Parts: sequence; C-alpha cells; structure tokens
Amino acid sequence: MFDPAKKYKMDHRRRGIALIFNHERFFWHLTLPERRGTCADRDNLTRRFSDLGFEVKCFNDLKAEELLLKIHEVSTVSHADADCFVCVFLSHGEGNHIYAYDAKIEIQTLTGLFKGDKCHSLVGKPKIFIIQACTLPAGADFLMCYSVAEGYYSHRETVNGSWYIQDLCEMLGKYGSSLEFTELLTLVNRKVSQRRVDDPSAIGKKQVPCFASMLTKKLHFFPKS
Amino acid sequence: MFDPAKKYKMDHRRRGIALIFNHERFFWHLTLPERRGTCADRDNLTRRFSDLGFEVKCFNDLKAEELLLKIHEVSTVSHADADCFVCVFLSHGEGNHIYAYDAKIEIQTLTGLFKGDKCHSLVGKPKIFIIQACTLPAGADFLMCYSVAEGYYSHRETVNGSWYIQDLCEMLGKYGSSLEFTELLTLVNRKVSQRRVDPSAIGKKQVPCFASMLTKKLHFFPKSN
Repeated sequence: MFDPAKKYKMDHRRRGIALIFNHERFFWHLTLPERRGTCADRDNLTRRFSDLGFEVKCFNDLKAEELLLKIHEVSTVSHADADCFVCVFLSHGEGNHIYAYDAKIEIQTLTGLFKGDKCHSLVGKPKIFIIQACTLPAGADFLMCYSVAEGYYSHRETVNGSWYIQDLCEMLGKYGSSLEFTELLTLVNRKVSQRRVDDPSAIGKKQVPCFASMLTKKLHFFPKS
Repeated sequence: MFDPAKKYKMDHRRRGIALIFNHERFFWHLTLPERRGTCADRDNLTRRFSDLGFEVKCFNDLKAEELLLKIHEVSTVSHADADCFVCVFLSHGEGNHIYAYDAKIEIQTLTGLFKGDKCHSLVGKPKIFIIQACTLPAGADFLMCYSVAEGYYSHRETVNGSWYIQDLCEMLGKYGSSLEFTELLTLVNRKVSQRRVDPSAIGKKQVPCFASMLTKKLHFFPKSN
C-alpha cells in the first residue's frame, strides 16, 4: 500500500545532465566583482554537481547561433538511462529592463522544454531548476529553487560569488550525498537568511530564498554504483 | 555548529490558531454536492487540526461587517505563547471571474496581515497557508500549500469534499504528529496526482504544489497535555 518513505528511482546508469546557463546578453557595463563572481559561482556549481555524478554542461546566450545549437541538444537528447535533470540559471543583479525581461522569457523556454509532453524520457523523474533571480513554472515532478522572492532583497555579487550559490554549494558539498534534497534546500534557506550586511543602505534587511516542490517522492543523491 | 536537523521550537504553551476561511460571496449558484463537499472539507480539517493541538476558528465572507471584525481579532491577538499559525483558504471550483478575482485579493490580504512587520508575535515562527485555488505570497518562515498549480486541472467537489482536502486530512491523521510537515505535503502531492477520474476529464490529473521559505524542520509532535 502507501509508503511514506518511497523514493525516486536513482539506480539508472547515469545521474543525468546538470545544465549551467549563464545569462549574459543585454548586460553591458560589467564590474570586476560581477565578472569574477559569476565565474566563481559557475565553477563552484560545476564541482558540486560533478561530485554528485552529473554531466555538467555550461552554456551562455551571447552567441545566438551556438545557443540554439546546444539548446536543441539537451532538449532532444534521450534521458532514458538518467536519474534526473538539473538546470541552473545564473544572472547578474544590477540589470536593465531589457536584461531582466529577457531572463523571464529564457526561463519560461527552458522549463517548458522538459515538461512531460515534450520530454518523454524524463517523465516520472525529478526536474530540478535552480534560478538566480535578477516566477510561475509548474509541472509534475518539478522542483523550482529560487535565490529570492521577486521584489525582495538579494545581496550584490562578490568576488567569491553570490550568497545563494555559495551557501547552496556548501550544503551540496557537505550534505548533498546524504540528506533529502528538500531538507538540504531548507538549510540553504536558513544559511542565506542569516547572513547580514557588513552597503550601509542595506542595513537590517535579509535575503530570503524559496523553493517550490511538485515532487511526489523523496529525493536522494547517494553515491552511484 | 551548524545543525542540519535543527527544527522549529514547538514547545510553547499553545500550538496556535488554525483559521479555516470559507470563500462564499459572489458565487452565483451553489449545487448540492458543492454545499456538502465544502462542509465535509471544513469538518475534516477541524478534526485533524484540533487533534494536532490547534485552536480552530472558521469564518466565511458572507457578512462583510462580521468578517473585518473577526479578521481584526485573529490578526491582532497575541501569539507569543503559540507555536505557529495555520490558515486554510477554501473556495469553490466552478466560480465566475468576480469570484476568482475576489479570492486573490482575500489571499493577498490574509497573508499580508502576518508578515513579520505586522505581527511581532509570530516572528521566527512558521506561518502556514493552505490554499484551495479556484500566486506570489512570500516572507520568512512562510509555507504556502496550493491545491493545484496556477492554471492546471483540479478535480471538482463531491459530497465527501475535494481530493486535495481529503488526502491532506488523511495524511494529517495518520502521519501528522510524526513526519516533518514538508515530507507530509510531498505524500499529498503523490496521493492527489495518482487519483484518476471515473466524463470530459480523461487523461487529466491534479498536481498540487507547496512553496517553502521555512528555515528549519517542522514537526507537530503531541503537546504536553
């Protein structure tokens, strides 16, 4: 009958793809912290998801030609022998209205490609989207992880990256292979929300992340094989 | 150090208020299964939250004068000796545009009254909103539970209530006092998504969702008598 401890099947051959998408186009004056922080976040993510068995692939949206080339690949490639799919969307904080509006269209596109109708090979498999906001995607077995609720405070980028990706990567490296994934995201909620400014204008305010789950089972990333 | 198993402090004198809000006004014609189903949902919820230690209150929005009265009561009353706050928002499925638009403002108002700035006595304590949709609430230590995604299928009310409330109450009764609450909501996601239809709803399934800004594990262990 009903098993409260039922888990997603994570014994397939591969873990799956971990797509790290960098939103760059329509962003012009890029300071030194932003440029070195974005690279720190990507590299930190590439190490934590690779250690969990994912095949990391990193795109950006600067070259429209290469963008469609590599997007078509991940959308049409078969995931039948994969445990799950992960997609991380990275963006800069201080962006214009064109940059911010493009991100929303990109996020809708990405999430839409992996819904049950357009990707049979991921049906019944967790589809995890981690979005660094500058939303309303939904679907069975989706997990949406947001760095901040839209309209609320998020700390500026730093040479070492952003608060959300730093804390998410610390928990992933420390607890990724043991704890249930939503328990892990709850720890990121606490770690990030506890950080404080040393920007005297941002005194007293905090960054509150959020995650929205449509998963039906427990999700673990025990070491494979 | 950092405790990955840290949980909210739930040893206060009282558990807290469990507000059951019935959205009724502007519904143009109420069929028999809808009258009883809504009553079945309210009674089922009152039984389960009472057994978990909550002080249950049930309002509706038929009397405009009496509602602002009671909304003022639950908002301004002290929660300093309470573990948390729960609010269930019940509404009918087949509603007109006025009925649906009114629901959004009611939900936006209700959640707003319990923000940290508006309610000092619930700061750092979980605030749980369970919404039977016909959204964008946020805040630290908020837990939003939706019967359905924003614009997807939801099964219609019956004499015994709605699929979402029935399955929620079944899990609360069996596992409410033991399992972490988000783990319990995940079981609801599976139970509701597995139910099939016996007309024009072939191949459809209702996929619930919950959005967490909680920072700790949430349990409802039996209170100290």
